[PDB]
Amino acid sequence: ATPHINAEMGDFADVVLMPGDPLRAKYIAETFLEDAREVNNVRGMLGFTGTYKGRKISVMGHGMGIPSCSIYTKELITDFGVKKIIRVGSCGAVLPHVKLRDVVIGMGACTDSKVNRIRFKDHDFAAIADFDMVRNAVDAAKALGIDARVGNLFSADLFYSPDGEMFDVMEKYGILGVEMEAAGIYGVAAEFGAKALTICTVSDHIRTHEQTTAAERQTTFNDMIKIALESVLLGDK
Amino acid sequence: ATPHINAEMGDFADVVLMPGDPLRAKYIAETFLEDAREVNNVRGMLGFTGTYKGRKISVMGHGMGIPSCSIYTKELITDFGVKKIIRVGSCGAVLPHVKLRDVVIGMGACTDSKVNRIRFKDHDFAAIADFDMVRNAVDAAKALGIDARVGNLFSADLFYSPDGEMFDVMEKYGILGVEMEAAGIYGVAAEFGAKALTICTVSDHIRTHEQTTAAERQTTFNDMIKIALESVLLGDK
Amino acid sequence: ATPHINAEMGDFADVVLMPGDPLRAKYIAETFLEDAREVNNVRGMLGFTGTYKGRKISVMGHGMGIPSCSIYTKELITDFGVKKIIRVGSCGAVLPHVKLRDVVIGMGACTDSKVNRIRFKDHDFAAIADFDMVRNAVDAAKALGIDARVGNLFSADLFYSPDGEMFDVMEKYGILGVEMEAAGIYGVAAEFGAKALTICTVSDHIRTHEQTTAAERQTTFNDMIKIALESVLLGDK
Amino acid sequence: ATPHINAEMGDFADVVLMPGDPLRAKYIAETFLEDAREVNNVRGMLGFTGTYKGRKISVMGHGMGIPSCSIYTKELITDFGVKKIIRVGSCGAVLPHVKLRDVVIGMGACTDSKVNRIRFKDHDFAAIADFDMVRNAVDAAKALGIDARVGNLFSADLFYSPDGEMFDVMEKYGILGVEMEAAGIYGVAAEFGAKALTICTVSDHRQTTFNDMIKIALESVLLGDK
Amino acid sequence: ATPHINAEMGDFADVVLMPGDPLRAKYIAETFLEDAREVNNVRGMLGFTGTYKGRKISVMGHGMGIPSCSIYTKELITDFGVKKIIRVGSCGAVLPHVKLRDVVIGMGACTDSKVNRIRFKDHDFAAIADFDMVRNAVDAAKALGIDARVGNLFSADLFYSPDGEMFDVMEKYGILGVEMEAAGIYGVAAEFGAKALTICTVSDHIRTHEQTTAAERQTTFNDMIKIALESVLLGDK
Amino acid sequence: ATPHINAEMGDFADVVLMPGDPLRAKYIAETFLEDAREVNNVRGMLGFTGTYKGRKISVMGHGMGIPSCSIYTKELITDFGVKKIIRVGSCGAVLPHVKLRDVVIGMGACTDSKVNRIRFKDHDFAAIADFDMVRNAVDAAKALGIDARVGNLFSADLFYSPDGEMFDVMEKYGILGVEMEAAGIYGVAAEFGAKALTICTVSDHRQTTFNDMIKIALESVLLGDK
Ligand SMILES: O=c1[nH]cnc2c([C@@H]3O[C@H](CO)[C@@H](O)[C@H]3O)n[nH]c12
Ligand SMILES: O=c1[nH]cnc2c([C@@H]3O[C@H](CO)[C@@H](O)[C@H]3O)n[nH]c12
Ligand SMILES: O=c1[nH]cnc2c([C@@H]3O[C@H](CO)[C@@H](O)[C@H]3O)n[nH]c12
Ligand SMILES: O=c1[nH]cnc2c([C@@H]3O[C@H](CO)[C@@H](O)[C@H]3O)n[nH]c12
Ligand SMILES: O=c1[nH]cnc2c([C@@H]3O[C@H](CO)[C@@H](O)[C@H]3O)n[nH]c12
Ligand SMILES: O=c1[nH]cnc2c([C@@H]3O[C@H](CO)[C@@H](O)[C@H]3O)n[nH]c12
Repeated sequence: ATPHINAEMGDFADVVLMPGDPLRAKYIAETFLEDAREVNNVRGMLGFTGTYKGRKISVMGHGMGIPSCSIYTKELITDFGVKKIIRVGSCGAVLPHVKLRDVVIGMGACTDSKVNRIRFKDHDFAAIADFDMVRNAVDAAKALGIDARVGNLFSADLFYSPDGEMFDVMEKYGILGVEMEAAGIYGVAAEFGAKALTICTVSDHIRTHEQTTAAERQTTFNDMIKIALESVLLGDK
Repeated sequence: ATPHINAEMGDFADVVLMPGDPLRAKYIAETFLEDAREVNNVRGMLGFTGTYKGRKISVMGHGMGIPSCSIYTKELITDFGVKKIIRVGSCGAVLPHVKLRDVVIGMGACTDSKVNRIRFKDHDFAAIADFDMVRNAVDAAKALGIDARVGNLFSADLFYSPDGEMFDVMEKYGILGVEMEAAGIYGVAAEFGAKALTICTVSDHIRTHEQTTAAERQTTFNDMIKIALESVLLGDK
Repeated sequence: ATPHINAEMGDFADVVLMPGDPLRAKYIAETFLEDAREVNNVRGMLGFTGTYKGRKISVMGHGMGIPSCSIYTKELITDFGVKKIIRVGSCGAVLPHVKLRDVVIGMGACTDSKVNRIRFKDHDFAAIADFDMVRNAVDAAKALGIDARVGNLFSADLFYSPDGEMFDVMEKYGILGVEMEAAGIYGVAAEFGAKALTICTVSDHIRTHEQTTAAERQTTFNDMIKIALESVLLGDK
Repeated sequence: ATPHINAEMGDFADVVLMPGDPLRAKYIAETFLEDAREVNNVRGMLGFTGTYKGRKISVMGHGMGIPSCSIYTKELITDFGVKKIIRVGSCGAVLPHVKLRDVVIGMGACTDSKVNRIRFKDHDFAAIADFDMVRNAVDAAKALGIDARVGNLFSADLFYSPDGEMFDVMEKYGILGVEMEAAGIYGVAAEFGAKALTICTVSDHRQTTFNDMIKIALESVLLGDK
Repeated sequence: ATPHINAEMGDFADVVLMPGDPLRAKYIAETFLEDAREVNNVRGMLGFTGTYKGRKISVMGHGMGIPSCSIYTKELITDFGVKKIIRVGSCGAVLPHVKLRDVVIGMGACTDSKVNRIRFKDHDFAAIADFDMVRNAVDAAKALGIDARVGNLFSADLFYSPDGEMFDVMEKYGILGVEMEAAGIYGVAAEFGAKALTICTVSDHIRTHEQTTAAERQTTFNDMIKIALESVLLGDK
Repeated sequence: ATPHINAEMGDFADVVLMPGDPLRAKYIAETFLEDAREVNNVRGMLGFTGTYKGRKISVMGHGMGIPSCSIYTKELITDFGVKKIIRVGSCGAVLPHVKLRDVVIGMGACTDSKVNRIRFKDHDFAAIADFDMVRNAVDAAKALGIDARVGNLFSADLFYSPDGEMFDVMEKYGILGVEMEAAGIYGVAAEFGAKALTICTVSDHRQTTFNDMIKIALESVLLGDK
């Protein structure tokens, strides 16, 4: 029971999948988990706990932005005993060879936010994911015939950047996807001694075309979730 | 319809009160607006439009953190003709002479975010509110017989900051309350040509203790609302 | 007597108007204060104390730049019981709809100085003026039938800046005037527990042309003075 | 030939093992490489090219510090077609559980240098290694019955830092070892489209551990070829 | 004729000595120059031109602070053909071996100001004096039996630092004297292609005693001026 | 012995000439020094101590970059009693009037490194040389009928900078030559109470010019002894 979560120790699994959209968490709960129960509803950030193939799993939205997800992941780790957090969201692409519906795994996350500099005496803290979590995800994807890209994500503070001059830079230094919280989650995981990983599905790209079908799009998003769910089972072993 | 708001031009009033919590927006629409109709629920970010003493007005959540509210205030200003934004949120107090439930009006807002430096070529942009709006709010207050301090708020990126020594600095410079989005809303208001004001209810004390569930609905949180709603009326004259 | 002011406690009123130019202070004492007596001349920084409609009040120059006025405002606040400081200076306009002789009231002040970052642990401190003082000045104006915009000023370190592209940035964010000390006076006022306000007369246009010698004395520079002096009277009530 | 490498395209393998110490490149050529030949000597920074189990491989030191390794890394990549760079060196530890001689693999590298900020418009660039190369190093170590820690490294610009308070910070955020070039090499790999990885053995808080690291590095390349 | 100087080309010598105090410039003029004439009086910043041993020399105050002296030295160089500027002021000492009345020559100047970073793409610009000017000063002092110290000065933006933690740092890295404009003058000299040098006499030190006599103090200040005047004669050769 | 110098107090003179290239230390020992003896070899960074006209002097390279030279500079100063350090190297020019082979003396050194900011609480530290040493170098060059420019140097962290726009800035503020360690050495000298100077010959915009620089450096020490 924290100011942002009305639950108690035991209410969450030691592993939590986190989409940015609270309505997405209910979607995941109802689609992949059995015997799911809502364990939080404060300010509409729905959280759920259930089981995936006999394994206890939790799913809860983290909202948009590093400041938002930082609050939730921190409380989950320090107040609910959560050991692993897997963010499952969307991202925009800047690289020409990265196409719509590609599954991206952020082994690292670049950012224009100042949270990690505030943490790291103003120096460069490399916000990285937990290695084992990354390989578990890579292997799970492989078992599903889904080949994922592993690299750098860029966590933006401004979805509407005042000057898109930064997109050429991201492209130049090869970041795979553009989103808004990976660098924040990794900073939190490092600060409170937990493990985190964010997986994204490319929903848009700079230099668009047509629009792609929702069915195929929704299919890839489900694969991403399965990869996430299945990767934790591999970790349990 | 914008990326995060499934609404059409005209569904929102030219003035929108915005708490961080979607459920508080629902509460405000139910408790203060006559004939309130829901105009958004995309990521659970409820938006409503109704009337207050014949005046058409809207209320919608903006989520936690500068990145979140920046998205919403921006789409509202550019795609829904919104002219004024009044944040009605909660905050933490750092000064000893500031008690819980106190109402604070942020004429200015300090921040540890990099967002404004990214806009102002890495210099110091003074994130200020629209003068008339502050005066309207101060007058509305006096007319309702409610106390309210006018001053600097501090918009933090990390609700759980690793640097507690900064609270001493905030206090020394008399910042009235610690919240998480004022400086970002003022930056958007300026970047996109709109006006804004942040009103907060001290929901906890950084040096002492906090509160719970009342943040979604409390007479003092009702005072903040009355002031906000009444100040709009004064602005129309 | 302080390092830069050869005066004793009581030689200054609790309110001091301060232009950058020592000669303008002399002009103000001669043209507006009854029974004005000189209380300082150490580095040629003339200070005077007299009365305006029975109200005891002082006027003294603060020199050019944040480092200069920081010295004077500080000694005044800590060693001469000064409670209020009203800067009555000149500035450059960057917006097209701002003509020469216009009166600007800085509720806020952006800056490229590092002074406030040194005070606020390298974060963004919103250098703001005392709310009541701004309101007093706005009311005094209306009562004198003089126009006056209220907004952000930009306090520059270099009058001859190598970065002209920054004027475009200032303009974009609607800063009302470019001067050189407002943000420093507000920082001192906050650091040393006093209140302050900056009123400026647009003495030139960054995009167009300037003026000369009138800055030491002009009806419009007289308007700034009347507003300042009258606002004090309103503050006393 | 480039300003710091008197050689031509083809002289270097597409993979280059890089120790800090120049003296160690020759020791690696004679000890692990077959049919090695000298391909550089410009400033005593000796380079060699040979094979390891048929695989073409080169060895050459990079010098101490980001500025130094950045020069060699960049030149090899843009002028000699090098596709992968594996730095093999030593580091100091700040974590109690990290013991001397432990093998550490830098999936990422923090730094107090401005080098990447200058590249990333003053924002935070996560200097990271290539995942496959990381995984290959881990699998190779395992096959050699060696436990390798995978985490963050810290690339210091000042070996003798004026403030030791930063070591508490490194320990708090779990960095595995303190060295001086990983973040620099990662920046270059990112900037010029190539892959990189640095493997280090904890020297403070030897030939065997050193030979172990090279074996790991070399064996990881063959795995990567699969 | 610029907004800060009411003179015309030819009114100044191609070499100007500059104390911070306008009243000090009149002192220098009347004490060492013959046939001296006031060539500026705008905002009280007295400037004078005369001859020293047949050589045409000018003397004018620059006010306190980098922003102030930056305006004057810039206009002198670009609008009055001034080739050399020699600042002659006072400074405080932090080193134990640097005693009261020591003559310090700033071959370099450290600063907490942001002016040079703004000029130098945010990197480290080493603000240095003109070598020949430095050796001319060292040799002149020698001819007068005055041995001067040559090293780094620290140009502060805040005479009243919010946290004197920087004084141990200055001492640690060996800066000889603490003043307020050297780094600014050198930045200007570099930007507009001129030559500058600042010479200071230690007027105070951290860890005081007695107070020293004004006569001896005034004697050393005069020596500093003679060194300045005489060093330019050596440059002419 | 220190981490990077296997020697004892007394082995080094109180003055040390430091070229970047290790190979150049031995060439200087055999060409200009009398009775030279080897005093270091830890990473091929050879050091020698001998005399020049009776004066005791040492020579040893510092490597490329601030991080590298900072290590050697610091160790020599705090553990071997070195009082003066003279770096002798090459640089690139951005000013039209500065010609190839010109001799440049860095009275000051700008930089894009964070090294001094970390030392100076993130403020601006003017990395400068010792005045006397500067004047001695100038007087020695004169006596050798050589014109030496005295001004600012720029110590780059990235030999291959991602933005060339900075070279216009260097030219605008009159920096004489672009190199990679002057600001680093000056920081160390300041931090540990010693004196330093870097002299460079413009290599781009040779043995003779190089020998000229060493002669200048060596002759400047004798002047400094007066
Ligand atoms: O192109 C993009 N840019 C920035 N964020 C996102 C996102 C994700 O969607 C949300 C905002 O649209 C954020 O929570 C972010 O994680 N998807 N596509 C993009
Ligand atoms: O003590 C506090 N610190 C930081 N933010 C807040 C808030 C506000 O509440 C939300 C997080 O609890 C944010 O939207 C923030 O603006 N209330 N109390 C505090
Ligand atoms: O266009 C301008 N730019 C910067 N400062 C000023 C000023 C003010 O006048 C003085 C310098 O001319 C400073 O004190 C500054 O506040 N007037 N016009 C301008
Ligand atoms: O404790 C340490 N600190 C910093 N660097 C190192 C190193 C490595 O040794 C060299 C400097 O001694 C650097 O090139 C660095 O990679 N080993 N142990 C340490
Ligand atoms: O101890 C000191 N600190 C900072 N400045 C000064 C000065 C000089 O005196 C003026 C302020 O007192 C400034 O113009 C500065 O150059 N003298 N002594 C000191
Ligand atoms: O044009 C140049 N740019 C940067 N450094 C140098 C150098 C020197 O050469 C080495 C790198 O090539 C560095 O150690 C530096 O001191 N010479 N010419 C140049």
